[PDB]
Amino acid sequence: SEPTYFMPPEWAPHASTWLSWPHKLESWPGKFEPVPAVFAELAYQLSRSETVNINVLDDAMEAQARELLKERDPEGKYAERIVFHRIPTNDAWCRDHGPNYVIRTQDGRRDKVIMNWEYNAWGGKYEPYDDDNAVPERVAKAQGLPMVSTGMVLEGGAIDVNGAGLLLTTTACLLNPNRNPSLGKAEIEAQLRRYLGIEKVLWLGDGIAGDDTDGHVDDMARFVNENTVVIAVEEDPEDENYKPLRENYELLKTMTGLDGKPLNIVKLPMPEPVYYDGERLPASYANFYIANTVVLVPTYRCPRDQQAIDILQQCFPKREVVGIDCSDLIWGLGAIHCVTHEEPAMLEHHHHH
Ligand SMILES: [Cl-]
Ligand code: NA
Repeated sequence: SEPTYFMPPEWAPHASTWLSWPHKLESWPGKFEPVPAVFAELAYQLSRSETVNINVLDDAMEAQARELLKERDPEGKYAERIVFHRIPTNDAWCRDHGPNYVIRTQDGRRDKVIMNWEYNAWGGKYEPYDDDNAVPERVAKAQGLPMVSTGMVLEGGAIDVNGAGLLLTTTACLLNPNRNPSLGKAEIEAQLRRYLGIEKVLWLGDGIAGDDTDGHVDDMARFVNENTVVIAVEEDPEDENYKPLRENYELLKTMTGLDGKPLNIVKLPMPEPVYYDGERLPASYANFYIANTVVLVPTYRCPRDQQAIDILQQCFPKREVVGIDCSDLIWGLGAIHCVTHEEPAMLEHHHHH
């Protein structure tokens, strides 16, 4: 009758990782030049682990990307793994406008589909965003996958799942009137249950400073395994993020899984304050990306970088935790997790796996 869906956790096996090559000068006003190189570094690291699908506007852009990638991979050892797609984009925030892959189950059959949510540039802060909003459909077309549309605004960076029924989010973002004016909390949860197949929504509070997404959870807390959440915690009582992070840490310490058992909470440091043009930037180690063989963590040229990497290495002992300097990328108000979106690999023979 009615199908059910399943959203694999970020640590589940990937078929690939998607990226939207940067080109919007307005995203990094006055300092765009360093950005392309960061994406090349990211694409290179990802190509060591799995296929990398990159959205570009035209052949000229693809050439520019290939040149920068050649500096990272002079011999093209992993060149075959980087596949370009002529898919228009307005911004590079693939995490938020990108393909939200889910596994659909209906009448005993399972298939991979793209769950298309609406995108409105974090509450209408940027424009235009029609191409970003169309990315999921063009990806589905390119891969020949079915697409289901929800009609509700939702960014991938605003949610985080444990792959077993739990979904972590923030009231600051999902309940902000600038996203879904006509919807209330009950309706929003109903849609998350319906289209993502989750069972329990865990609502955290406010996000971090300098954040233009109105509190994305992916700049603060993330599931690392079925019952463990890593959360950034500021130790400087005078820092603006001290209070918000403290409230959410204490809240997490009272949250439980479906079994009613307390979730394991791992503390992560916050980067030392990052500024540009006299403005606080939303730098956070929680904005890391889990790939098949590596975990890519944004770093901000400070002694806390190695601390965050070591903690994440403990959380993912089977992977190589690698840092990528995001000192310039963060001027775009997002980092590694924000510019990526995994494509989970669905095994066709369910009885075998
Ligand atoms: Cl691991
Ligand atoms: Na969309």
